[PDB]
Amino acid sequence: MSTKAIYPGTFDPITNGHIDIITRAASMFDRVILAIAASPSKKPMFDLEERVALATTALQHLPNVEVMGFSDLMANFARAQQANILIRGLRAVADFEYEMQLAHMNRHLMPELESVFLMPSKEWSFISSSLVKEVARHAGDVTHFLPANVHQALMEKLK
Amino acid sequence: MASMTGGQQMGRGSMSTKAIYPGTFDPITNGHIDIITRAASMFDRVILAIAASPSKKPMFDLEERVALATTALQHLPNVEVMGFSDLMANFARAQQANILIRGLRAVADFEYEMQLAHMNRHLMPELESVFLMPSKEWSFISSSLVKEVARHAGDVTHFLPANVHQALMEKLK
Repeated sequence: MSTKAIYPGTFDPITNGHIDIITRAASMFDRVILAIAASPSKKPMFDLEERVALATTALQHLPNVEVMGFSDLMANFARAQQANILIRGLRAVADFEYEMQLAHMNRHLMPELESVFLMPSKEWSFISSSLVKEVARHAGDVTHFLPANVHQALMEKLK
Repeated sequence: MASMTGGQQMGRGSMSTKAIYPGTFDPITNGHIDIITRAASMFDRVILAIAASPSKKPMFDLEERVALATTALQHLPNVEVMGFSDLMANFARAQQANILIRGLRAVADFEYEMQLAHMNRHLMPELESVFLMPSKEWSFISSSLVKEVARHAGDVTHFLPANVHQALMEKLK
């Protein structure tokens, strides 16, 4: 019957690469929550409210997607939301190791939650939030990597 | 609204899913059974696609591979087992599949996996590759390793379903 997936992240801010991942996931699962980490250990450029607002606008056109902040154990959030799937984008070899480690822990914490991995499109295969910010901080053109609403929000933050 | 549109795959909610999980499965292990059990839990239908003519000559022929797997997975109602002798993207297309299951064991594989996924996007845009990590229990096993342990009389009963374990013992006298 139903599939409900969580796509967790800091999304600081959401990029076209994230948008690609969640568009693909929302085509394969009945519902998807974009789960935005409230309190990441490194303080974000955008607070949770901004991160959530930006992502909501960017994903508004996807009918079975909902954007939410969260501040607890992912196992507890997924359990609270009755999710049975966890989506991760998988850009780098470095990230794979870490994600396999969290997956195993998540299996221990919540056996009924299956973790699922998608590779990024070749177009978005080298972009991250961090990189786009760095480029944009020194006036590089990043219009290709962000939706308009996010782009304007980033420009404002750097002025 | 059929007389206006047949419908697109993207941006319109959830769609019927049919996945293929290709491999040589020579023979199918508990690791393989775990991957397909997981995928079968999240997708409507799953086809275990067994490669007819792998580059390295397999210990079990296609017929044996297909029979063992069919038995091992018969308790999963939405799974079927087929041989195939094509590109995995062509088989997917023939089979009207939209999902490609890949197990992701090792870091050494990841680059290769990404590259094959880019090739498959190029060959069949509508086919989505989906990656599952193996359970910690099966993380270090492979058909090849189980065969080589078994050849020299190591105990591999933990790693295989019973039908396969028996077939394997027969192959090794």
